[PDB]
Amino acid sequence: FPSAVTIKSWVDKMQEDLVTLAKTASGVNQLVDIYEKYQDLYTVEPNNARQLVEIAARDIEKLLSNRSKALVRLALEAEKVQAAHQWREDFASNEVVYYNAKDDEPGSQRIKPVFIEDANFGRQISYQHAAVHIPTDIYEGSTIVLNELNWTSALDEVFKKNREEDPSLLWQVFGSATGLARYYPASPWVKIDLYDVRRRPWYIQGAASPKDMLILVDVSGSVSGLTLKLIRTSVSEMLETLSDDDFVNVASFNSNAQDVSCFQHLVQANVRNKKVLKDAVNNITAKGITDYKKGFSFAFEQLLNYNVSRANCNKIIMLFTDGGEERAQEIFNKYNKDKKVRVFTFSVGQHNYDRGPIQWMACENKGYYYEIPSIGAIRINTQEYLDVLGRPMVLAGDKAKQVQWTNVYLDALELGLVITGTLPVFNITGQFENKTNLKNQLILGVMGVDVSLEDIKRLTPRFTLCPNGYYFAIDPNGYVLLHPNLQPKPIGVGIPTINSQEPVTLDFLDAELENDIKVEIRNKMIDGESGEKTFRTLVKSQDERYIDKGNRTYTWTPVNGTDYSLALVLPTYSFYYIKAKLEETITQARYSETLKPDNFEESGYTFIAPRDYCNDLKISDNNTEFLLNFNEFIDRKTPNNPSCNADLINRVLLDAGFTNELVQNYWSKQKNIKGVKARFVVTDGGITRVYPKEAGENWQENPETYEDSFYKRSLDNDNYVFTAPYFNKSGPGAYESGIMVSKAVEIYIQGKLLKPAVVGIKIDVNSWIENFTKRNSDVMDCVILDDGGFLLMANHDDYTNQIGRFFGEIDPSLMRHLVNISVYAFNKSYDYQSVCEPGAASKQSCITEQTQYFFDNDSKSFSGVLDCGNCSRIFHGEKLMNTNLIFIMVESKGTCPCDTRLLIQAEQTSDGPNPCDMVKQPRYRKGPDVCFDNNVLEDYTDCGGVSG
Ligand SMILES: *[C@@H]1O[C@H](CO)[C@@H](O[C@@H]2O[C@H](CO)[C@@H](O[C@@H]3O[C@H](CO)[C@@H](O[C@@H]4O[C@H](CO)[C@@H](O)[C@H](O)[C@H]4NC(C)=O)[C@H](O)[C@H]3NC(C)=O)[C@H](O)[C@H]2NC(C)=O)[C@H](O)[C@H]1NC(C)=O
Ligand SMILES: *[C@@H]1O[C@H](CO)[C@@H](O[C@@H]2O[C@H](CO)[C@@H](O[C@@H]3O[C@H](CO)[C@@H](O)[C@H](O)[C@H]3NC(C)=O)[C@H](O)[C@H]2NC(C)=O)[C@H](O)[C@H]1NC(C)=O
Ligand SMILES: *[C@@H]1O[C@H](CO)[C@@H](O[C@@H]2O[C@H](CO)[C@@H](O)[C@H](O)[C@H]2NC(C)=O)[C@H](O)[C@H]1NC(C)=O
Ligand SMILES: *[C@@H]1O[C@H](CO)[C@@H](O[C@@H]2O[C@H](CO)[C@@H](O)[C@H](O)[C@H]2NC(C)=O)[C@H](O)[C@H]1NC(C)=O
Ligand SMILES: *[C@@H]1O[C@H](CO)[C@@H](O[C@@H]2O[C@H](CO)[C@@H](O)[C@H](O)[C@H]2NC(C)=O)[C@H](O)[C@H]1NC(C)=O
Ligand SMILES: *[C@@H]1O[C@H](CO)[C@@H](O)[C@H](O)[C@H]1NC(C)=O
Ligand SMILES: *[C@@H]1O[C@H](CO)[C@@H](O)[C@H](O)[C@H]1NC(C)=O
Ligand SMILES: [Ca+2]
Repeated sequence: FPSAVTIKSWVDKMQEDLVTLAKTASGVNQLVDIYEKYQDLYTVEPNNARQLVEIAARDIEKLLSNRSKALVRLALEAEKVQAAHQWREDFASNEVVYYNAKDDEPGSQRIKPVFIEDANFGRQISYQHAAVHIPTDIYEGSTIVLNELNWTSALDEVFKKNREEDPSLLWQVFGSATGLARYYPASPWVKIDLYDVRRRPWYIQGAASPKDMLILVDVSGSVSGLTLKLIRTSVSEMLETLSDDDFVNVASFNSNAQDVSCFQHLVQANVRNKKVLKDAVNNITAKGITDYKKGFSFAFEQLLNYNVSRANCNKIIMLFTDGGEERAQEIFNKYNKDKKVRVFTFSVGQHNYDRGPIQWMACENKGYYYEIPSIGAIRINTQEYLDVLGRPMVLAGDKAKQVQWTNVYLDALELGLVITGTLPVFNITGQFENKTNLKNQLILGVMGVDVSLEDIKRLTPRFTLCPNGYYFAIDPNGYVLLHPNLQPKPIGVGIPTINSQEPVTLDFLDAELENDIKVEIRNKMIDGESGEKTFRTLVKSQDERYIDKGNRTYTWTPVNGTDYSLALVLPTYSFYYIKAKLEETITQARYSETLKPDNFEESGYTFIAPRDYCNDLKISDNNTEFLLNFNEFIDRKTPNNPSCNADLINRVLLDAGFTNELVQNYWSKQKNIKGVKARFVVTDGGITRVYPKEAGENWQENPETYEDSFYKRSLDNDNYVFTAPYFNKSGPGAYESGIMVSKAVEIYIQGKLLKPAVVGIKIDVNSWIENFTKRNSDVMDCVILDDGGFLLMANHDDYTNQIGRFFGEIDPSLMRHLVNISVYAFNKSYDYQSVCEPGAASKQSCITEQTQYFFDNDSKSFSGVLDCGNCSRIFHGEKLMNTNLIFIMVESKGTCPCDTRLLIQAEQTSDGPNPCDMVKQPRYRKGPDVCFDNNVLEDYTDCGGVSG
């Protein structure tokens, strides 16, 4: 091949022939003057990070404090009404009136509501009464249910007062310990219905304090058969009652005690850790001699570790067995002489073995005894231990009445991602005399109010910041409360197979790329500190195909109301923004005609961003429909805009004149420029003005400019960015659409560098290959590629048919050597909110690894020898300056008859990372500071064996 000097000269002409075309046709240099000729039409305003985070954090406190006041109002009225209730035994004479949610009966009258449609909720609701959900295995009309349906009727007059005071109030619910849930407003319930209010995460978190469960499983020979698969089901059903604040481990014993999994100590019991225990429990076999002394010694020695992260709270042992004659009093007299550990015992299956020793362990230690004779008793009996664990919480008094917020989860009544407040309700009947204390140690139920994530996202406006700026808040666990990467889909825990139940818990470090600085930031935010940090990091693009570096200025502050912490990611070139200032109406009238669809023939195809201009307008998925309503809204409404905020209206209208000016003044001068398929401009305001109206059919970008991959990618780079096309019918037209070449504009007003908009062209392939010719050879092939290894041209004209495909998919030998020569670095990450086709053993959820490639260093010239084996291939690569393109000079593939394994850049389904070694060095976290257990006044004289 020609020497380096010849290649550099040859590629310099290509650089000078491609940059010039994009520089001139698009008009980036001439758009700055437009933004600099009309300075007095706007003004620049600062974006100070410190106030922005603290303003939003204070607003989040108020929103989370309004619902706290609504919770204490409901808990107070529920307590004082239950005391006044007089227990009855007949209801035929006095029929209770209520609306049953699950319907299309003597002893209880039903209601027929109006069910008008309403916003906020996505269903038909009725603000006149509260609906009741009764589980399908709980019989309405019983004395327990009917009595609960009576005294839980004064709650409706408190439900309306909360809604009238806070019109933005979402579901207010009362989860009763009987089993029925009463929620407001009334709506019909959402195959077979298996919903139980007592098993929901918001109910379990308010019914007891965090725990340190440790399951003991009897895997001796006597449990083989039916009673072994009941034990396996019961243990799995018990693990569903553990949140991320609880730490669990599963062990087994048959003349020898050992763990069922790879953990060997208490683990955080998140979604991934619980799936490992569920997989290991299903693979146990029943054989050997039972030995309770060695099984319990192992359990007691695992609850006394204190070397790892724990909950430092309720320490319980759940023993799943059948029966026996051994009491093991010496183990209990040695390990817990002061009874710091509760023991819960379960007798699974139908058998003739002694249960006396089993019931004895549950009475000496302050626990309970449960019986599971069939598969139908598994669900009820595996959630009743929370009644015992709540005894020290009730005796606490008003100290236990602390509002708690759950993890982000999906609402049962489909409403999106929500978090729920929580407040337990105590049975305080006969409190004046304080004499009964027999059933007053249990909670009546749990109060709860839902807060949608859209409500929180409204308190953190994002349109004043650049498209690369965003807010995010995290729990004191690392889980993000709000984040741009968080999606309303369940997370995956492995590879699915075919033969709302779990929270959407996504860590902050698993939402974006993980750095050493970000780990230090995450720990500081968890502790509840304030600070800032400016650093360089590589940020993934919108489409998981590119990675680019930039400067960020993470600023975080704590939220005083709760344990959350809020941070704002503000990059450079975003500390100032253009705020439109207007005092007339002729400019608005003049700019209104620019967006008329009938004028698109001469003004270009104009898009529009579906933002919240005001509540009267309706956001739709059809831009033409929503644009049509927008243009006949500025005029049909008075310019003062009593209900529409002028900040957003002035923003789009002002850019409607700037962008149209470029179209008319310059883009209208030339209508045919070589092989330019389309000229476009995307701005911060929200209008996109692709000039050829016919070419607008090929535009397949998001109408909202903030969610455009090329917009964010071009902002960081101070050069031209080439966007590779898609492949395999992912988009319409490979050569019928062109190659996008973005370019961000930059202006200086008063010494402040700003990036309002970007422009670009869509160069045709046919007009591009002819320039590259100066061809179908069988000796060597020359192509160009992009900061990611995607093909844009070809020499053999066989790779031309696959423009926009990863380079490693067609010539892995050279591609793999490029990584080894340090020109194309890469980093991999896991995507947990992904959907994939199932395997074999209906697209389920799974973890898919992602790989992105990028330039390693700033070196321009690359050359070397590729030794594929008994061959000699020598290449030469050169970087096209002012862009992200590189040109290589390598021989043909046919010279060396070597075909190595293909290199793939796509979402490959995986199952990692391995949690076996993740628990060895877990991420930093901070547990709750409250703890309620081992109360002296606790009765604990009511186990399940004394009665029987
Ligand atoms: C909050 O706590 C209070 C008390 O602290 C609690 O009110 C008490 O409710 C029970 C019912 O569960 C009342 O018991 C009365 O006396 C006996 C005992 O149950 C009942 O007679 C039979 O009992 C058996 C149980 O073994 C039952 O199967 C049978 O159906 C009953 N009836 C028969 C055989 O005909 C009485 O029926 C029952 N009711 C009376 C006498 O009116 C206590 O008297 C209640 N205590 C007080 C002080 O009122 C209340 O339920 C708790 N809150 C909630 C939500 O449960
Ligand atoms: C448990 O079951 C019953 C279902 O409605 C309710 O009992 C009814 O309570 C009403 C209000 O207390 C009574 O109406 C008034 O009662 C007062 C008694 O102090 C008197 O003025 C009159 O009896 C009556 N007033 C009128 C008719 O103008 C009902 O009489 C009474 N029904 C029966 C059969 O006793 C309970 O309210 C209900 N509990 C809850 C919490 O809703
Ligand atoms: C959360 O509360 C803390 C105090 O508990 C607030 O800290 C204040 O910070 C300002 C700015 O330096 C000081 O002038 C105040 O004196 C501080 N408060 C106190 C009580 O000393 C913090 O601002 C609060 N966070 C938000 C977002 O409002
Ligand atoms: C952590 O676990 C170890 C092992 O169970 C505890 O015991 C120590 O073990 C190491 C290694 O043999 C040595 O330091 C001593 O033999 C043991 N005692 C001490 C005081 O270290 C250990 O106590 C646990 N806790 C800590 C903080 O190490
Ligand atoms: C992203 O990729 C970079 C480059 O491939 C990696 O960071 C490099 O890691 C090696 C090994 O520790 C260091 O010798 C280099 O100095 C690093 N490059 C830097 C810091 O620019 C790593 O895979 C990713 N970078 C992260 C996670 O920060
Ligand atoms: C509710 O919260 C808002 C701020 O989000 C606050 O201004 C208001 O006072 C609170 N209370 C009511 C009744 O609106
Ligand atoms: C699409 O499937 C694979 C994936 O890229 C590709 O190799 C194949 O050639 C494509 N098939 C068609 C018909 O385009
Ligand atoms: Ca046995």
